[PDB]
Amino acid sequence: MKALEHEKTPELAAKLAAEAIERDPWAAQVSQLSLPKLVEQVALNAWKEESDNAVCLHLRSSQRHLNNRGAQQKLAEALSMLKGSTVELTIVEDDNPAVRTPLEWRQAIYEEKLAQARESIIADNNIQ
Repeated sequence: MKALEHEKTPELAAKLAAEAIERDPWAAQVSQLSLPKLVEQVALNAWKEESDNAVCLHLRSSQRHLNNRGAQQKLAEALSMLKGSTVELTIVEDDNPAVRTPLEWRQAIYEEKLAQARESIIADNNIQ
C-alpha cells in the first residue's frame, strides 16, 4: 500500500531476544515490566548495575539523548513495582563496553553463534 518492510523477521529478533532474556536478568526484568517505546529504548541502551538498595542503568553515552528524567521516573516506578520496594533508580551515562546492554546482548547472542565458530580455536588452547 504504503511500504512496510520494517517488520522483516520480528520473530527471529524476538526469538533471539528470548535467548538474551534466558541469559540476562535485566532483559528478563524489562520484559516483565513490559516497557513501552522511549523508556524501553532507555532500558535497552543501558546495562543495569545494581547496588545494596539501588539500580544504576549505565546507558551508553552514545545514546545519552534518549536519557530523560521523564523516562527515568516512569522506569523508577516500574522498577519499584518489580522490587516491591523503593529502588533508587538512576541512569548514568557510561559508554565503556565492559558490560553488554540487553539490546547489545540480543545482538551478541546472535553473533555468539558466529564467534563460537572462531572461539573454538581459542578453546583448542595455547596459553590458558
